[PDB]
Amino acid sequence: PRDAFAAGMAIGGSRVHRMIPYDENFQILTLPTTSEGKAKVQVGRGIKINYIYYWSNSFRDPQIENTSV
DNA sequence: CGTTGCGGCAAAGTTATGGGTAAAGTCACACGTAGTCACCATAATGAAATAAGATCACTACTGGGCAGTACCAGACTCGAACTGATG
Repeated sequence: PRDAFAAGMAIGGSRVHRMIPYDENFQILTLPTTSEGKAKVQVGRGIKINYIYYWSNSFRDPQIENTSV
């Protein structure tokens, strides 16, 4: 398979326009989502994903508490 | 004969209902709930008092007997004297 891949890339070139920088933005571009797609912002704890409470200071806003995000 | 509308048949499509399973929520652990007057009938004495009872003192009324007196004899006892038998 490696020799065939090398020969095929030699015939077909590199096609640098398809190059993608493996940065953090791409990482966020390839993340999944839970089944519900939202979560409830508990006071002081955060949002529950797979029994783990993820926290961000943006949750401190009064109108975002207990709201579906 | 061909076309067109109508109706039976049986999957197929849509709601509903009672099950199972992971996963987002939910909430108490944070020293604490028991606690306190108000209430009027019943026992239960202890005191207050009884209503009758008990006794003193006085006033008046009415039975009623004892120490002493007195007579009229009958009857036994005996001074004093008479009188007869006797050793």
